[PDB]
Amino acid sequence: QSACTLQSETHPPLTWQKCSSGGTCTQQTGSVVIDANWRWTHATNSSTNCYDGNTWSSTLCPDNETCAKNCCLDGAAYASTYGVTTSGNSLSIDFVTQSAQKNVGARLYLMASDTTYQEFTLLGNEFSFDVDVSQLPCGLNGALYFVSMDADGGVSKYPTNTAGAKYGTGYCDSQCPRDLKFINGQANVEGWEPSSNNANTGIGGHGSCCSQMDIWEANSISEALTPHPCTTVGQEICEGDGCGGTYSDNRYGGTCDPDGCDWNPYRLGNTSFYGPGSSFTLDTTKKLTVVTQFETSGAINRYYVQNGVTFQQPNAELGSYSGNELNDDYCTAEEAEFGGSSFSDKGGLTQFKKATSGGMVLVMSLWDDYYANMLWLDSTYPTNETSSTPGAVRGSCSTSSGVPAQVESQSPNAKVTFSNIKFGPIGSTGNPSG
Ligand SMILES: OC[C@H]1O[C@@H](O[C@H]2[C@H](O)[C@@H](O)[C@H](O[C@H]3[C@H](O)[C@@H](O)[C@H](O[C@H]4[C@H](O)[C@@H](O)[C@H](O)O[C@@H]4CO)O[C@@H]3CO)O[C@@H]2CO)[C@H](O)[C@@H](O)[C@@H]1O
Ligand SMILES: OC[C@H]1O[C@@H](O[C@H]2[C@H](O)[C@@H](O)[C@H](O[C@H]3[C@H](O)[C@@H](O)[C@H](O[C@H]4[C@H](O)[C@@H](O)[C@H](O)O[C@@H]4CO)O[C@@H]3CO)O[C@@H]2CO)[C@H](O)[C@@H](O)[C@@H]1O
Ligand SMILES: *[C@@H]1O[C@H](CO)[C@@H](O)[C@H](O)[C@H]1NC(C)=O
Ligand SMILES: [Co+2]
Ligand SMILES: [Co+2]
Repeated sequence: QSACTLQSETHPPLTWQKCSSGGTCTQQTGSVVIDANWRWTHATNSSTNCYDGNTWSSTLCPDNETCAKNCCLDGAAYASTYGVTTSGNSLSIDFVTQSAQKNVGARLYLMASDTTYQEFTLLGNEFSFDVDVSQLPCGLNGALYFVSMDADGGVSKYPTNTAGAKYGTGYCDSQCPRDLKFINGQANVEGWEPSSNNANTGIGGHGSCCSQMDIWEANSISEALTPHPCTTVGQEICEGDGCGGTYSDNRYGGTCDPDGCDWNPYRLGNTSFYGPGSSFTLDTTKKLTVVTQFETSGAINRYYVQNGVTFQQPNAELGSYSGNELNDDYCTAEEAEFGGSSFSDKGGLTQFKKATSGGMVLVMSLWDDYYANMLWLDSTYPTNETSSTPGAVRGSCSTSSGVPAQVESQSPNAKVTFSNIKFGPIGSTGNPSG
C-alpha cells in the first residue's frame, strides 16, 4: 500500500529512558504509531474505501496486487478516533472511543523517527515499565510486548509498500496473524473470510509470522510472561492454514509456536500474588513496576516493585522444577505437567535466543478477545476443565466472562496506562532517570 494525506499523521510523542551500566539514565524522545489495520484504506485518487466493514471493494481490490496498487493508508486522529494520548513518558489507551464510528482499543509501535521503528536488543539487557491495570476487568488485555519486525515496516523488501513504519505497516507475531489487510506490500483480499462476530475484521489467505517476546499480557485479574519461538526468527509470510495460530483451524502451523512457554503466577499456584485490593501481594488497583531481565544464558528473570517494595517473580514448583527463573527446565517441566510440545518443537529458549540477540520492536496495545474471550489468561480454560486438571485455572474470572460485545458495552471507559519505560543493561534501570 501507498500513503495518502486526507488526514494528517502526527505521531503522539513518547519519551523513555536509556540506562547505562555506569549508573545513569538519559532521556530518549520517540513517539507512537498505530497499526495499519486500524486506519482508513481508500483509493489513491478519491475518498472511496478499499475496505469497509469487514469486506474489500471487489472492484478496487480484485486481487492482492491490484489492490495494493489502487489503495493507500491514511492518517489517524489519535485522540478523537482512537482514544490514544501521551504525556511525557506516559501513554494511555481507552477501550471504546466513539466518533463517526466506534473504535476498540489500539496496537501501537514505539518509533525512533517519524518514519522508522525503534529496535531493541533484549539479550543481556532488561526492560522496565510502570503500568496501571486498575481499569482493566476480566476479558480485557493491556499488552506490552516485542516482535521481530523490520525497522522500516517492510519498505526495503517490498517496493509496493511505500507507506511503511510511518503508517504502522510490517506487523508480525507468533500467531502468524492472517487478519492483517496488507502483508509484504500486497493486500490480503485473496481468501478473505469475514469474521462472524466482528463487524470490522476477517481472515485472509496470508499471515505474517515472527518471534514474539510477550512481556506483559494482563488485566487487573491475571498477568502472564511468554516467549514464543519461530523456526524463522524475523517477519515471514505464511500461506493459509500452514500459518497456524489463533486465525487458522490448525493452530500448530509450520513456523511459529502459538502457545509459548508462559508464566502466569496464578496458573502456577500462587493465587494471592496479583489482584485487586490489599489481600494480594501486588494490588492491581494501584500502579506497579514490572522488570524483565534477559540473561545471556537464554533464561528470563523478573521482579516487580510497588510502593517501593520489591518482589521477585514468585517461586513455582512444577514437576522436578523449582524456582522463579523462566529457563529450559521450567519450559520442559511445564510441557510435561500441563501438556503440549509446541514450544520445544519450535526450538524452545535456544531458538528464542536468536530473536533476543537481534532487534525487536516495542508494541503496546489494548484489546479484547474475539476468539477465546481472554479465558486462557484470566479464567479456566478449556471451560469444561476443573481445578484438578493441571494448568486449567489461570485466573478467577468466570468462564462466561470476556464476551467482546458485552465488555465493550459494559466497560467502554476501561483503559490502560503504560509509563516510565526504561531500558538498559541488567541491573541499571533502577537508577536515577535523566
Ligand atoms: O468512508 C469514507 C469516509 O471515511 C472516513 O474514514 C473512516 C473509514 O471510512 C473507516 O473505514 C475507518 O474504519 C476503521 C475504524 O476507525 C477502526 O476503529 C477499525 O479498527 C479495527 C480494525 O479494523 C481491526 O482490524 C482491528 O482488529 O480492530 C480495530 C479496532 O476495532 O478499523 C476500521 C477500518 O477497518 O475509520 C475511518 C475514520 O472514521 C473519513 O474520515 C471520511 O472523511 C470519509 O468520508
Ligand atoms: O487481533 C486481535 C488482537 O490480537 C492480539 O494478539 C493475541 C491474540 O489475539 C490471542 O489470540 C493470542 O492468545 C494466545 C496466547 O498468546 C497463547 O499464550 C495461548 O496459549 C494457550 C493455549 O491456547 C492453550 O491451549 C494452553 O492450554 O494454554 C496456553 C497458555 O495460556 O493461546 C492464546 C490463543 O491462541 O495472543 C496474542 C498475543 O500474544 C494482539 O496483541 C492485538 O494487538 C490484536 O488487537
Ligand atoms: C505468592 O508469592 C508471594 C511473593 O513471592 C509470597 O510472599 C507468597 O507467600 C506466595 N503465596 C503463595 C500462596 O504461594
Ligand atoms: Co500466496
Ligand atoms: Co540465571
